[PDB]
Amino acid sequence: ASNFTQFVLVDNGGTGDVTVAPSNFANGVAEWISSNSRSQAYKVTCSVRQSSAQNRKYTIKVEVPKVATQTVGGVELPVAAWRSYLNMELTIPIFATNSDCELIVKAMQGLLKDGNPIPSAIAANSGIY
Amino acid sequence: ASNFTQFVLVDNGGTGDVTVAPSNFANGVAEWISSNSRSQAYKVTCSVRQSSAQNRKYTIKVEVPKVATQTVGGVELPVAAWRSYLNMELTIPIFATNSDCELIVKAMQGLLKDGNPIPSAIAANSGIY
Amino acid sequence: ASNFTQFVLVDNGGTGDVTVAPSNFANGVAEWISSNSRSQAYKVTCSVRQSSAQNRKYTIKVEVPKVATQTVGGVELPVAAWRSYLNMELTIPIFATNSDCELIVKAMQGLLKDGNPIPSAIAANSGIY
Amino acid sequence: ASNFTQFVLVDNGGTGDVTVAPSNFANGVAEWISSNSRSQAYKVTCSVRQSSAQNRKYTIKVEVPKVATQTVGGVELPVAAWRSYLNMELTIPIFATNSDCELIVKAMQGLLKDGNPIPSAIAANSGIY
Amino acid sequence: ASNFTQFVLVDNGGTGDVTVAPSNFANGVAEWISSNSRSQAYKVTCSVRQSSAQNRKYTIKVEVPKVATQTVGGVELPVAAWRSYLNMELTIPIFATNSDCELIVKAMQGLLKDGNPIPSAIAANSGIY
Amino acid sequence: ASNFTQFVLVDNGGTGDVTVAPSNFANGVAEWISSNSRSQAYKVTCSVRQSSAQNRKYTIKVEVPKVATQTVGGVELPVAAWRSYLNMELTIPIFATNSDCELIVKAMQGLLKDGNPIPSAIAANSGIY
RNA sequence: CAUGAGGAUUACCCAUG
RNA sequence: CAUGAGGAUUACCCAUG
RNA sequence: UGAGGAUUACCCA
RNA sequence: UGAGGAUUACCCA
Repeated sequence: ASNFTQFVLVDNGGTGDVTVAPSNFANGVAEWISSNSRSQAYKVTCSVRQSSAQNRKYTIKVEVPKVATQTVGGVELPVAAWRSYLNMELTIPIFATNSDCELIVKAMQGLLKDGNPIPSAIAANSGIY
Repeated sequence: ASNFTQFVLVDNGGTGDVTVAPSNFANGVAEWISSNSRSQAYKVTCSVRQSSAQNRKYTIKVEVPKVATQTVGGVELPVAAWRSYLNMELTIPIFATNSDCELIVKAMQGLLKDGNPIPSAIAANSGIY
Repeated sequence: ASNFTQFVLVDNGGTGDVTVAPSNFANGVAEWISSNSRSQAYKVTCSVRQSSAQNRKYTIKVEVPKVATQTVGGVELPVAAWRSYLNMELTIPIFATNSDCELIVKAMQGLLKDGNPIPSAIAANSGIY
Repeated sequence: ASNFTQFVLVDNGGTGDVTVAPSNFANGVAEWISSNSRSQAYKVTCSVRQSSAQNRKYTIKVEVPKVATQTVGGVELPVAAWRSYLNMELTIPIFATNSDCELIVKAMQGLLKDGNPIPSAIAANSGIY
Repeated sequence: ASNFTQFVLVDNGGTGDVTVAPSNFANGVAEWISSNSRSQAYKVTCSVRQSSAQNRKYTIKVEVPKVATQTVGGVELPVAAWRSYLNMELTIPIFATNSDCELIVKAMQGLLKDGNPIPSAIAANSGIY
Repeated sequence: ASNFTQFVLVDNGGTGDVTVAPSNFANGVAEWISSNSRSQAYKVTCSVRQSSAQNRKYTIKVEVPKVATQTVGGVELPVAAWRSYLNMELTIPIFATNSDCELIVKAMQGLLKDGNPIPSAIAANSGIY
């Protein structure tokens, strides 16, 4: 095995799909980027640490860019108008079994499923009400 | 267009599904919890605010109970041994359109899609390798 | 759903019934008032807080007014001769299940049921003996 | 006209009813408890005093045991995990007549009547939303 | 029950209507935002407070943006060329009954009805004459 | 041509309508007063000024009185028990066309339309919830 | 290390304990 | 935050730890 | 308080 | 400027 593989970050039905690939593991931080100039790339990082005597903490970060072409010094450069940042930390007690962890994963998937409250608000630029 | 409704957090296909329902709205912070004691419940909270002049920021928190060897309705100490905490912060620049936000949501869905690195690692009590 | 609804605070068989309605939720304090000038209204407030790592505390307050018409500066104003205050705090351990909570509610209902000791003393301006 | 008699605190319609009986009268503070160990009993106390020149004040306290997974007659620690505390303070101006007081009692009954906001929220481990 | 809902701010028949939706209710300040880029959105805020012993005071604010596209360095962002700022404070004595408040509301609606002096002056970039 | 005319401030069908009429236009401040005792009259004032290089600013004020009769020493005078004070400022950039201004006006009318959040809260002596 | 509906130029910074 | 059969002009104040 | 100014829940006399 | 207070075209920081 080896779970450090490439995957589809943004799925648009096999056309214009943002796919991300392993690009670095320096300092225990797994990194993935899209085939772009480092300045316009989507970026995903992940790291696990034994945060406490009885806890493990996953730190996941995703960077979604808004690509643009900027003219600096009369020259065009590939760049990012702005970036959206997702920072998530997951703390799991060492007593959690694999089935307990599967439960956490499913919860996170259900949380963001199309049609549910939260993803609906985010996509509509509104709050929950 | 009220989106503060109950939804399925953990989907086990009809049987054993965990539904989470509206339970509090104090301070604009929406809360959903499962039908359990608060020590063993699945909890979800969400709020949005203008983090700065250039950004808006969604703060999403999830609490998942350790289920293996759990005693329903019992007193389980220490608390830190029986619960997992998910803390998500999503920063979005004010220039993001609904379309941009829809993409950001897809990115989050892709990150956690079944079979991808991150969720597979979490579910197996592993890191990246 | 949504439990923030109006209800009958004082029941006098559908005639002269004091009914109270949602009027404010600012700062996480749910408020209800009767259709009156803010100076002569019945008022009910409720708020929940995670008072401790292992406790939740409900703070409920009710204000019963004695309406009157006062002549100030040679002018008649709707006002309250005096007000009666009820302040109750309920501390529930996070380990209490829904059935445990139902038990608490029933206890509070039984405590105040017509004919029982306490409501009998209060209504007769006496103590318990 | 002695009103210090036993009464039904939790009514389950004949079967499983919790009766609470006189157990102490030290210092004019009336006490009622269920037929249990004092660590698992239902307790009720009540006293009245002239809080100030303009008011009288009833202090009512109730203790409700956590029943789910309870071991009858056993030693359950920590105490704070197995008990709920209700603390009620009722302030009544000396001008209140018996009629005024009867109304104040109805207000308290209405507040807790079955199906109303407050009790429904408490019973569901919820807040207002 | 709830009045912290979505509503039509600008009515243009049934199409091109500007709808503002709840977004935040932090610190007793309710906020509504229209959809899409926060940068080009309409904003409405409202709050009430006891300004003094006898008065309650509503503070309402509205922001009407002039939608435009900013281009700099060849990078274009959705922005607001400028904004129009509405700012109103309404003081109401606590002796006001619901009847009195309805009158106050009709006064405000009348002040701005089509054809009347003030809305006509504003709409025509004019003053009084 | 003139917009400094009489108009209906409060519309109650066709009878009991409150009409306000021009009374003064000193120092760029237009004033309207309802008929009868000045002491019990409704008042409306309006003025515009170049607040800065880019902005013009409207300042509008309305006074709703609570009609009452004052009696002192057996002498009765027509007075206002109290007054409700509306106070609004509207800032509009000089780049706003007549089209833009009409939009701003519709926004104000929409903000106060019957049934919408704000006018409903005010009319009910309530806040947002 | 812990906690923040703390911030960001985003594997880094602040406050608090 | 904790405790008071502490007070009130009642979502706020006092004493104590 | 202000027919006080705004980058708009901030700031000046 | 101020979800700053009013006896409301005044006044405070």
